[PDB]
Amino acid sequence: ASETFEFQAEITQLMSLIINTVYSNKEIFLRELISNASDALDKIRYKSLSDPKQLETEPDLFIRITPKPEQKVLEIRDSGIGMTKAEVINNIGTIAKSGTKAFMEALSAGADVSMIGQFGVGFYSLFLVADRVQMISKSNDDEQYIWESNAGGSFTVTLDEVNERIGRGTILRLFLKDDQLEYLEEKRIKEVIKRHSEFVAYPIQLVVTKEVE
Ligand SMILES: COC1=C2C[C@H](C)C[C@H](OC)[C@H](O)[C@@H](C)/C=C(\C)[C@H](OC(N)=O)[C@@H](OC)/C=C\C=C(/C)C(=O)NC(=CC1=O)C2=O
Repeated sequence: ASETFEFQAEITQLMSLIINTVYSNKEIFLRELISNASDALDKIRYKSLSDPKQLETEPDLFIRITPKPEQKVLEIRDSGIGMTKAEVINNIGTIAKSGTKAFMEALSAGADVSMIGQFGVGFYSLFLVADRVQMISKSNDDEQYIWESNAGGSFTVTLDEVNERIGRGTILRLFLKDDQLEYLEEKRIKEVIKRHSEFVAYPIQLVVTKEVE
């Protein structure tokens, strides 16, 4: 059974602002997600300094990108610390965010959407290219949960009984808009990573499907 939660008022405003933007440099969504993944990996690594056993649910530290062309989906996975149900509910929607309103005001004044991460709300950049998102996350401290939003005023959180098991970490599953299908292509993905993510401490893996002939 799913639980439904309302987004804090300014977050809803932010999403609507981002979803309805003709902005021309949307590719920065990937830098933001890779940067979040790297933060989550830094955190499990730092945490394991004083408790090495935390790594054992997923001993490999990586970032993995998987296009699913036939579903028009792009997944970005990490084996970082992941988030508990309570963390997902608290930190991804229901509580007011330090920087939401200030980022919107900066946008109004001519700021580049690229700046969104400097305001601590870069997660929401995913709506530049996706009209719907599932975030699937497994923390060592909780079960696997699915957070979902179509940028309306509410999101859902559901115990996960339908997706592959994550040993530990997070999968961002982006349902791409029809005009943003370029991010399913191996070539384009590599371009964006090389442009915006030159310096990442963790391996970035790209999953590519090809017909044998
Ligand atoms: C500094 O930490 C960051 C914060 C505080 C954030 C709540 C910390 C979070 O608290 C539980 C965990 O400690 C941390 C491990 C989880 C991630 C980095 C998630 O990503 C992945 N791969 O786990 C991230 O994206 C799904 C979650 C939403 C982040 C928000 C709404 C945002 O817009 N930008 C942010 C980017 C950050 O790095 C942000 O606010």
